[PDB]
Amino acid sequence: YLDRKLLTLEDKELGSGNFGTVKKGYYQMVKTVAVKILKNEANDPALKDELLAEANVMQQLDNPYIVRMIGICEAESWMLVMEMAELGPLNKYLQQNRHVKDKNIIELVHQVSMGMKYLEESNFVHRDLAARNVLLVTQHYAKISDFGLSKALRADEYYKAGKWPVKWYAPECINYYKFSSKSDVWSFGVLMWEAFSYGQKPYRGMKGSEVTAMLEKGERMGCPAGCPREMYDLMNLCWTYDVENRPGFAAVELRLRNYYYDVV
Amino acid sequence: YLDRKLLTLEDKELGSGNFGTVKKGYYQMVKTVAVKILKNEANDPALKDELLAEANVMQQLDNPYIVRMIGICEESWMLVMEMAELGPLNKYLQQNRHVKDKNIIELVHQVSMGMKYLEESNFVHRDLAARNVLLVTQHYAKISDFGLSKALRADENYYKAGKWPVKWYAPECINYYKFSSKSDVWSFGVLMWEAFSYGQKPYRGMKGSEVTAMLEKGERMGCPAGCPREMYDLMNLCWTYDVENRPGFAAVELRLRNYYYDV
Amino acid sequence: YLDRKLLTLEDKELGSGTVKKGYYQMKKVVKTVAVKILKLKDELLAEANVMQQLDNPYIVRMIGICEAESWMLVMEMAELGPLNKYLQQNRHVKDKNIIELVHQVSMGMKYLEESNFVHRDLAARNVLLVTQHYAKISDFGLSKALRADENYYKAKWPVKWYAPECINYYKFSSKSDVWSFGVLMWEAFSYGQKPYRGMKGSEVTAMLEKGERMGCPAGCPREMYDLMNLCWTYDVENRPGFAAVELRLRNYYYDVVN
Amino acid sequence: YLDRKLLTLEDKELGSGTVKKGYYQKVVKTVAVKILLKDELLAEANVMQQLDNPYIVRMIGICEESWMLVMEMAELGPLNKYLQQNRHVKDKNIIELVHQVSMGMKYLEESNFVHRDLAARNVLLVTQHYAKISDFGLSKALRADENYYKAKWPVKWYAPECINYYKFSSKSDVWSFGVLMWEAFSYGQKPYRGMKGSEVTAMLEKGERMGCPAGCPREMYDLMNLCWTYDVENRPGFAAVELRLRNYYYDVV
Ligand SMILES: CO[C@H]1CN(Cc2cn(-c3ccnc(Nc4ccc5c(c4)c(C(=O)C4CC4)cn5C)n3)nc2C)C[C@@H]1O
Ligand SMILES: CO[C@H]1CN(Cc2cn(-c3ccnc(Nc4ccc5c(c4)c(C(=O)C4CC4)cn5C)n3)nc2C)C[C@@H]1O
Ligand SMILES: CO[C@H]1CN(Cc2cn(-c3ccnc(Nc4ccc5c(c4)c(C(=O)C4CC4)cn5C)n3)nc2C)C[C@@H]1O
Ligand SMILES: CO[C@H]1CN(Cc2cn(-c3ccnc(Nc4ccc5c(c4)c(C(=O)C4CC4)cn5C)n3)nc2C)C[C@@H]1O
Repeated sequence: YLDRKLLTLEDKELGSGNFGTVKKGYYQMVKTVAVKILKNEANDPALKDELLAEANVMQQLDNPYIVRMIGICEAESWMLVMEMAELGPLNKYLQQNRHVKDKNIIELVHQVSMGMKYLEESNFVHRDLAARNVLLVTQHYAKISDFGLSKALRADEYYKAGKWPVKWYAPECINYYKFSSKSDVWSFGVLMWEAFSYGQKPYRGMKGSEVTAMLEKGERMGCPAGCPREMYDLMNLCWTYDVENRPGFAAVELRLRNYYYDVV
Repeated sequence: YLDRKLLTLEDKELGSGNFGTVKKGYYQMVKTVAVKILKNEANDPALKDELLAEANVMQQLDNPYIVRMIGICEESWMLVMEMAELGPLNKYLQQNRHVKDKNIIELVHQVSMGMKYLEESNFVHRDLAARNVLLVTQHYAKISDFGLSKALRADENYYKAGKWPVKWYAPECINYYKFSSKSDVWSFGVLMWEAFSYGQKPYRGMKGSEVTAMLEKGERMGCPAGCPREMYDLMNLCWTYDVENRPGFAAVELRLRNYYYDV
Repeated sequence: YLDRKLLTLEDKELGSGTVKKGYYQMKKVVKTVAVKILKLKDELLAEANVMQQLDNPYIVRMIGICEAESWMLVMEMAELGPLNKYLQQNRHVKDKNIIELVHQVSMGMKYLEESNFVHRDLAARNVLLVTQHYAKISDFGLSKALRADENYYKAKWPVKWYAPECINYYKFSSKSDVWSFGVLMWEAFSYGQKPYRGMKGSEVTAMLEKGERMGCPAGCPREMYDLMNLCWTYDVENRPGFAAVELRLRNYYYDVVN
Repeated sequence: YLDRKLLTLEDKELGSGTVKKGYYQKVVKTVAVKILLKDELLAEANVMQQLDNPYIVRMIGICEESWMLVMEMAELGPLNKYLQQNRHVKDKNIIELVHQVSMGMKYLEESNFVHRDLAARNVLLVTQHYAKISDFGLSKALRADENYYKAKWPVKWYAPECINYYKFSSKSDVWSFGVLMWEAFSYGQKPYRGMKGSEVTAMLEKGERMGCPAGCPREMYDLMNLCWTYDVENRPGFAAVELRLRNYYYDVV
């Protein structure tokens, strides 16, 4: 818990959402920070619970590809103070910067696989791995954020189940509510598709049950324009229907690493 | 014939046998495929002949419980098929001893549906065994491996005769080299026994002539542990010695469909 | 017939004439070759005359003849060399591996039998390994094309590999090669041991006429020893052809891998 | 474990992918400095510490503002880039250099190390007549109970047993050396241009090889093809390869 008097805030908001507001600021520990400010004095219990849960996960994680938490500030509203990733959500960035080269997209998504490989070996499932939850420190350095749905796996266990982002969820999540690192790997495939699609939403114009039927038939989203075949192959591997034949992040990270070194 | 440049292949092989290798891949049309890759650049003429005959039969077939062929590609000869990612049924059941009897019934019924289609299409498989059933999922089986399959002639009830899987052949196949859909029904009975035995090989430790002699005496493989009596009866019905009193696949399918509905 | 200036040879000999590793130029690329270098020449030319007519993955392909400082037979290289030597040096090649190789030999011999040629020197030393999983047949110095009006050729003598009708009547057919193939299998499962060790040619002939045969090599599967004995069927008409021999090995290998 | 205060660095980078010219302390040694995945630099240094040969880049040490690997300077830089910029180096000159590489590799072979990245880009020129081997990031010492090391993959330089079985020996380095020779006689051209890694593997399994570069003596192209012997046991070691280059250079000169 942090001292509101050591925190200063820029007036203009970086962005907004259903939870409230994100602002740039500075905190004396002076670090440049991104501050998630809950709307309406955090009257909404689901907003407080999410802030508490994502803060409790972040406190346990330490990895260069995961956003670091500074702390919580209970002031005029509840505030989650994190290290600033200046450029913001990856999907919004690619929508506004169509010039980013395919090699650059591989570098970024590979870094996300490194943060997810770290999460995998830490026994955490993210359960909300989408391009909007990747934040850019620079155009060549991405970090994973938004741990509000993240869970630590139990030693005797798949996590068995608020928000339900069905277009990123694997078949065993939809049908059995079972979440694993392999479930995150499927979401990572969707995220790769978003990135090579420069921030297009997946399964545009489809309802939840329409996506589920589509996947059960073995159909998948198509290859984004300009996406190299090896990357589209990797997306299809992440979209392996069966949980045991789906690769883990150790394998996914290794394939992205090896492929990047070949591009340059 | 396919374009090798549109085919990509995963490095680690899914399996291997005397023909060569089976790999996972992707082919642009982009479909996830299983690729049978002949060994030693397809130098062996019997392997090439089997792939050609395999592809020629599959091309004529279209059924949800039969593996679909994408095509053939010639660094080696490759048979590109739609992926059933869980692989051979016998190997799966050996690895998953927990599969429920109701689940076995579901899978074997799906096999009978593909065979009823094959029977109606005037094709004999002649290699119907558990290793030639491939699992799309644990609840969806397809028949593969049509290298011995034949189209029956319009002027014949059976095909009269490479590999000789004696343990799956009916008495008329052994004694008179006569193959019919009724002959495939006998093999289906051995397949059911394999599946309820969780992938055990049939007639463990017997020679061909010992199996033939045991069958002529009216003896049969025993009831696998945990197998419902009605299913073992159906096995024994499929193992009806006389060709005319053995049921065809229309009757075998309906029986499995009705016992499954009951369970 | 080949251009000596397009050929280069390594100094060290592979074996013994002399066999050398070398390289032959065809366009921008070089083909790795084995060269048989003569220490008559009519026998090399007859050997080349046979090989020119053959084209099969399980037969050594001839590049050509080079009349240079010495008479030379230029063949595609099978890097690993004679099969008998290889098994003497690699005592732990698996029986499944041996079956694979002898089956390849039988596929090479079925092609020869279908082309109306008799090899007449079919032995393990005349099987060359491209890899440990790929054998080719070499050494056609005694080979003959059967005339269209004859089912056998009537005539150095590798008697220990020869069928009784060769020894007693000078008749050589594809069935006669099948008998030699049986000796070759015995060599292969004996890891390059010589057949009938310590026996003169006259003593092998008498033992064969009596009905006696070489014993089962230690560790040899019984189905393969049976197949040797079938190849050693005394009567030529009851001895299998190579079509039947290849199918037998094909099915048994399938059994062993499964 | 070097003193940063004794090190000075030139402002402009020699190359990136960052490599800089610098000086390390009455006399100061001219150094090249690789300036940065941290564990992999320390492993690279752990290998270079054990080596001492005139045909291998000597490490001065590690300096912990960034992580730095400080090596003796080989002023002319990577061999492939050099030959791309100096198209008229004589084939006698090229043989001298690749033979020097074979002398460094024979030392590595005798020291039971496998380089695992032997390529023309990882040969640095002290002068046009003196080459050294660099870049030990993938290098491994062989265990005394093993003939090979069993495992970033420069697959176009890798032998089939590396690709097929993940096995790396000095013979595997001999294969890469054949590719390095092709690069050298092709004046820094990349091997198998326009081919995917999977396409190279299939070609090699087929028995096909890269062609003879223009102006390449036949005896050197033969030596490439010997280094590309598929079977590991019949592939020459570096003792034989070094001797072939030594005698052929004598013949040329
Ligand atoms: C699901 O929707 C959202 C929820 N989430 C919120 C969030 C941001 N966090 C963070 C941490 C460290 N640095 C940053 N930097 C940063 C820089 C420029 C930005 C944004 C964020 C920005 C936004 O956030 C708008 C609200 C979208 C817009 N611009 C231009 N953000 N932390 C969390 C939990 C991100 C996600 O996209
Ligand atoms: C030994 O005999 C074999 C010959 N035959 C080969 C074959 C596979 N085909 C196919 C078609 C579509 N999808 C598949 N998928 C699939 C998925 C995982 C698998 C296998 C196959 C797999 C194997 O195949 C090994 C060789 C057993 C192992 N794993 C783990 N296979 N098609 C044919 C003609 C099957 C039979 O069992
Ligand atoms: C004594 O009887 C001989 C006569 N014959 C000669 C011959 C070899 N030929 C050939 C063709 C293509 N590739 C090869 N490759 C090859 C590779 C490594 C080898 C040998 C051959 C090798 C030998 O040859 C020694 C002499 C045994 C030794 N090493 C180590 N050899 N072709 C013919 C007509 C083989 C038979 O064993
Ligand atoms: C994969 O690409 C690279 C990685 N590697 C890096 C490396 C260089 N090292 C070294 C040691 C001692 N002296 C030198 N001298 C030297 C002199 C002029 C040079 C270079 C190096 C130079 C470069 O290095 C650019 C990056 C290519 C450019 N110019 C013009 N370099 N050490 C290592 C580990 C070399 C390889 O080519």
